Amino acid sequence: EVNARIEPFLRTTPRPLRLPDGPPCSQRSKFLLMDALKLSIEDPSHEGEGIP
Amino acid sequence: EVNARIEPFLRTTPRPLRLPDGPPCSQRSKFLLMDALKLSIEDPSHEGEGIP
Repeated sequence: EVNARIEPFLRTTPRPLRLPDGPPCSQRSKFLLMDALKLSIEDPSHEGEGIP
Repeated sequence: EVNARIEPFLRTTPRPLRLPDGPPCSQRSKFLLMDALKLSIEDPSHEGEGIP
């Protein structure tokens, strides 16, 4: 009964992964991604590390 | 001898003004004019009264 019997892996044996049920998942990123919006200035003459 | 006799003004009577002699005159303007030089920045995004 102590053995390593080999179930053969056929094109039929693997099922799709079961994803959990529940309320829909929430955004948990630090900052916004696709929703993010930016106020932009063109700063030409001053190049290099400034003051944020 | 008390009269207002009229010396007539002819094309011949007026001489060129005599300009004084001496060492050459010096610049006495507050700031430089044609000799002046400027360090320039393009400041687009910030319009209106800033800090000099």
